[PDB]
Amino acid sequence: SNAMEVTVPATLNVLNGSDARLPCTFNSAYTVNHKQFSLNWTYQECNNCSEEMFLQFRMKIINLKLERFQDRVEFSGNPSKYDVSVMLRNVQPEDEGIYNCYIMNPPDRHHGHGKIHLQVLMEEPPE
Repeated sequence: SNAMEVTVPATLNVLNGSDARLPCTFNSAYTVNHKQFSLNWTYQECNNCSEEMFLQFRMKIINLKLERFQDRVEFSGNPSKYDVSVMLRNVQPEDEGIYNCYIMNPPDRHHGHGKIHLQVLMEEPPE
């Protein structure tokens, strides 16, 4: 198979104003070589909207500071532990959307792609 095993929640429901960890882990037979490992996290508002990069790994983590997230994105994983999760602090309704994580771990031939649909819930729903 060409697809790397990548584990993410297909739907992730978080409370408005909370800190949301977007979990993403992967499997590979090979040690993660920081000189070759690559990661690309993107965000898409809608299916017919562009896909905007917000974090990459090229030798080290690069936070692109995508303006719609202010300074609320942080890396929340450790590539050497096969974990490429991200954290979105202080979630706002506009953070709802599709988050994609693309992974390559040379010399593994398998290519990774996880997709999370993030939904933002009321902080105080009727109860």
